[PDB]
Amino acid sequence: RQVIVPVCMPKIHYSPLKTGLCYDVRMRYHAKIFTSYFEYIDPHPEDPRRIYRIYKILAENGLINDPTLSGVDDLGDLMLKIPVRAATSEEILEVHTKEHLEFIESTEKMSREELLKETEKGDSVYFNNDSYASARLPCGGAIEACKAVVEGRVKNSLAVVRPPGHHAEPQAAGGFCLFSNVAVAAKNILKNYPESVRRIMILDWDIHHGNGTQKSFYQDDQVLYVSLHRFEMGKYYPGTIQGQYDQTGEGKGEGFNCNITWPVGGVGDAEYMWAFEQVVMPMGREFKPDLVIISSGFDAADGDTIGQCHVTPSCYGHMTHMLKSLARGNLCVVLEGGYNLDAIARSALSVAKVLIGEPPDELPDPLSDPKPEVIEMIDKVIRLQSKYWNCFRRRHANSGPINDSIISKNFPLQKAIRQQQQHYLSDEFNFVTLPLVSMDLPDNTVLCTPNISESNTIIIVVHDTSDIWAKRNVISGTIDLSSSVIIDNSLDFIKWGLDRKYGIIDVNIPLTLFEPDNYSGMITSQEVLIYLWDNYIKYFPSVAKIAFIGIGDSYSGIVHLLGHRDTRAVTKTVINFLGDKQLKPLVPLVDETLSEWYFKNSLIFSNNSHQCWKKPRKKFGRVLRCDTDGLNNIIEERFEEATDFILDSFE
Amino acid sequence: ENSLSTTSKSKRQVIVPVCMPKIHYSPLKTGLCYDVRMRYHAKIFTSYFEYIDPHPEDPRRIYRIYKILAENGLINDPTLSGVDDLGDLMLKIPVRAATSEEILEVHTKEHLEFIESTEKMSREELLKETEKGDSVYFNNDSYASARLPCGGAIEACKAVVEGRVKNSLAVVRPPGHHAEPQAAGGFCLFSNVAVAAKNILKNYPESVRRIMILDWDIHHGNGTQKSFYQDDQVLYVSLHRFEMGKYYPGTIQGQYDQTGEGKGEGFNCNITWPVGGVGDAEYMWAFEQVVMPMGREFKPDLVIISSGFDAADGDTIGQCHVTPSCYGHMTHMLKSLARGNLCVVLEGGYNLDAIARSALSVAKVLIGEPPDELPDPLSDPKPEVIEMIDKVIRLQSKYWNCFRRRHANSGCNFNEPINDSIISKNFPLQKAIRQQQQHYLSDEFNFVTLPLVSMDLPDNTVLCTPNISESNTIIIVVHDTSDIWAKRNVISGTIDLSSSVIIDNSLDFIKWGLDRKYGIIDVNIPLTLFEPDNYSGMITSQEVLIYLWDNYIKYFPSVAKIAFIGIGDSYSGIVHLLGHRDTRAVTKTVINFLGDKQLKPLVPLVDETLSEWYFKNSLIFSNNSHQCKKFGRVLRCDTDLNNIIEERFEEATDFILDSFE
Ligand SMILES: [Zn+2]
Ligand SMILES: [Zn+2]
Repeated sequence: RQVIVPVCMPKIHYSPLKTGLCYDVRMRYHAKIFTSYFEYIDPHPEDPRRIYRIYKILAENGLINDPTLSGVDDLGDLMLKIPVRAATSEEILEVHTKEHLEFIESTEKMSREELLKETEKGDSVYFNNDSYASARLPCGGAIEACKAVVEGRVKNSLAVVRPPGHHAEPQAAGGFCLFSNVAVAAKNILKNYPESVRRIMILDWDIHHGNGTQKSFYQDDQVLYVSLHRFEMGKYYPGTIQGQYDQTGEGKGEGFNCNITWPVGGVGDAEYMWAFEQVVMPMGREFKPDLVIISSGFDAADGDTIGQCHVTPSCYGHMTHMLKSLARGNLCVVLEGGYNLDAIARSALSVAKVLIGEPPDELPDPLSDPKPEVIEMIDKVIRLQSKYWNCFRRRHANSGPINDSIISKNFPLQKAIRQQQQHYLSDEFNFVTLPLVSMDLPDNTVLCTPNISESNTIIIVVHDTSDIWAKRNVISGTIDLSSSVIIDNSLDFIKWGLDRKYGIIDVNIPLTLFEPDNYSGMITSQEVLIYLWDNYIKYFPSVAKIAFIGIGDSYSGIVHLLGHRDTRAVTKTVINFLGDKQLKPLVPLVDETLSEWYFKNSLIFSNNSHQCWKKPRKKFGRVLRCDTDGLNNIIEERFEEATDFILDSFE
Repeated sequence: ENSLSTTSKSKRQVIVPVCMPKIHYSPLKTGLCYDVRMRYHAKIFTSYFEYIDPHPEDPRRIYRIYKILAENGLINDPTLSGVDDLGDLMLKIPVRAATSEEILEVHTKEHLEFIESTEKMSREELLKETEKGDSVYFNNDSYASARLPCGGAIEACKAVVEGRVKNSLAVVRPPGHHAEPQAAGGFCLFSNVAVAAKNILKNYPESVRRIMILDWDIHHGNGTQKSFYQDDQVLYVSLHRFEMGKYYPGTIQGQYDQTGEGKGEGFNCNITWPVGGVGDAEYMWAFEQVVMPMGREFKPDLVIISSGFDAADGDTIGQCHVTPSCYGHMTHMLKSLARGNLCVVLEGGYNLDAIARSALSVAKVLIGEPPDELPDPLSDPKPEVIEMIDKVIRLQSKYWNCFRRRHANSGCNFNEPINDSIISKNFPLQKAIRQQQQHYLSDEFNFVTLPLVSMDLPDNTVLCTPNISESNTIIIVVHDTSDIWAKRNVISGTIDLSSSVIIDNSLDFIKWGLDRKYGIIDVNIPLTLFEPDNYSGMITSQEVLIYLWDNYIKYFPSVAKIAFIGIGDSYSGIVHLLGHRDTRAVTKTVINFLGDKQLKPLVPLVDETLSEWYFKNSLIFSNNSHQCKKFGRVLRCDTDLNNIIEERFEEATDFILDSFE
């Protein structure tokens, strides 16, 4: 009965609120006019049916009570309409040149054949008689959304809005894009309110390049322009030089542009997730945007006809949640592109429930293990932004190619590898160096098991040098060279051949320098292979069941033992961990029957992202695609399949 | 006005009927537990009336932050008791006792009867178990109201796994992160978090099997660390100070390298801060480093949130400056990582005000909001934080897939026991450098080693010249691991050996000293060698410097004119030893190529003309993209580091030979 508080009003800031949308029944009208029949077997590259499917997949999934799938003013208690009207033109010429807009103003009064001319002249464009308000209304809607965004009239806004804008360059467009929507929006919110709107991040992953949006703020500092697109400089549309990684901005805008390109289609989730969490979040702190305008486009998802990717809806909903986090609910998610109607619905169904306020779902594939163009793509981007920004300086030992002539005095980098190998394989497994003299190689490099003569079953392993893993430090620059580990990739099959007590011969090959294919290493592999079989092994009478095991390089010397010598009177099946190296096919020389025998009992293992697989001959002879990348990965991993295969080939 | 004006003069037929919508997070509201019966049990005071200071475990801290949430309109009840009716935005949790079958799953029975005995012990024995069982307060009423912290720790969670609440909290006293079966400590009566976290899986192993545990109370959750130590189902994360024993608890089990034990390995992740005073920068760094990718790679079914704001911006024991907006952002970004399978539990925060604003921010994130953004976005952590997090995501590739191939780790694998054995196929390359330069300088110039006998390292680490005793003039070239330059194969962390140019820049000073025919101790710093793993090569390299100077160098017959070439961070202990020992009559000079390394803090011990004698005796050269009186003639150079080594090598040897005239 002693009182400390009364009944009082609860005090929050976000979520009593409703999700604003941008949708129109008149945006469907700008369409392509009948010229060819190939356009039917084309995916209708900007089809107008990208809207309503998404507007189906949210309304019939419970998020909108609607009996009509059109406009009734009772929108429930989670969705807002944004009323878009016919806009004016000075907002458009914040970006555009004026006679670009007079070219668009003409199209209200042009006849048909003149648009067939100007679609022959426009760089993959399309027009219609009904394109005048469809040029203006996405831009005026992009302003009318963003005004509700940065004040916080909506808690979040999203635009299921066609046509796209990101190919509408100021002089003359090209790329199906009438006027730029987001660039007009981002100019006019800075120049209507530089009190609320102080800095804008524009991000895009519509996988055609935003050349209509880049040059609008290529000079500007207040827009951090992050773009994500396939480059493919002439082939895929468009390949500008504005899409390239060197475009860090201009003048005051230097560092306020960030291009991310994609060299191949068919990529997945943690490509975008891992790339997103590397670049998008720290500079999305340090840049301090108020609003990030978020540019979707369905040329890039799972099931797209052109992008052909593997990217889940869930990946999109997780980046929806973290850019909900990165802004303060200053969210304008906009849509640009799309070919398919089936990528769009699963992705919109994931993302719009995040923008109601649910967390996104757990990952259907949490293991993309992303494709290595994404891994080596963003590194030079971090180099130029670390030339401009604090948020990747010293976080990756960055600090904001200079000499090539110090080569003649150098720590020779391969001697103590094979000396160290020689000492532990000389004590633990006690390898006789049996030297192949009257040749050229260092001495302790051919290490055999003793009594190799009476040892019938001989396992030979030739390899390169050891693999060298390293740690590079993070505080200042260079590579922490102690924590370089020396991956001796030959130990386990040596332990298998001494587990079964075979004649083990190991040959290391010193590599060739600065060279794509390790060619003189292949030359001395033919010298080794021809010298061993033409000097001592026919003069071993007590011999059967030989297998050759090549790691990495120099397969063509053992190919030269097959196609140039009858070594298969004693040997049975050759093993190659090729991996990333170039294909060494067996040339058909005496016949193609020994190549057919090669095609029946041999093993070659190569990578996923190696030369092929983007079918081949029988003279390659059962080369096996591997998705666990590295020589070390298949040497530890398919130990067991190797010792089942060659003991299938033996007794 | 317009053109189209579509004619729909019809009864437009209904597509989807009257239905309840498919939303599946937040139609319901956050649960809150509160009872006055936790506000009872206290301490017995002896010397003076010690109600001047509130104790860090206190009956009013719950009512403090409960009053902070009473300020913000959430509670209609005037009494501020535990009742259910509050408005429409939260919901209250009831509490039954933890029964002895619910708490004796983990606990010894002696613990339960001992609490039941100190329920009725005498006041002298309340002081005796206060002094005997360390750091646990006692008073003559325990078991009638100690049943309820663990009891609510059970019974809040069954609303979560049923789906009667999105996610919730547990404001609770006493804590539970320093309590074991056989013992306790740390103001803990029972472990409220282990008897929060077992019971959901034991009473329901039909919806939840794997649980992740957050802990950022900067006292390490030590009693619960052993409670799930072999439990492979339960992944655990704790963030805490280490201090080598001195912060509480301060053990070897509060160390970053405890991955787990038995089958529970890879389910235990510790984070040690080597120095406090951290802010939002290191938490939003580390929170996106390890938590998010393995939290997507693992995907638990429930997350227990051990919450402690003893490192908050305003709190005194954790001494740190982490603002409430950081706590709100770490609240906000873990909704996505599970489905929302979250429950906060109160663990730490002993200033009355930092826990108030911090839990005020966590409350108005998880009642449905994003937090306020970070007020310093050019935030810039301590570099040793990122160094220790590099050593965190070092050994992650021996288990986890998300931390290899993206963070350049897939070539190595640390399930290889990293040694010159065969089961290691990974071999340390600083021994290959030193075996190569050992073999190389012995077939070149017959070069010998030292032992570090009585020093905890391996033997072939450090070298010297043959007959250093009659070497009357001694150069000491001090070096860290050298510097190679290649393309960055950034999938694996392996390199291309063909594109890689290693300079042994110190060897040029060695051969230049062979144009002087003078003595050399080739001192090497591998950066800790990673094998004792608790290790800082700074201080142990200073122990080597003590070991050389105070065991060998002064006691030499013709000793004179001693030169000292430290290289970068391997000049830092020369800041120590020259600071700590008087060498000034026998030193002619002391050389540094810093480059882009940091400056090293001057620690003098013998006289204050060390800085001026060292200012005479030093040529120090630093890099140009480095952009950099008592640190002794630090010359920034022009042409680059190895261009300024060929630019300033002549400068250094000309200063040495003009010290020789
Ligand atoms: Zn587009
Ligand atoms: Zn604490």
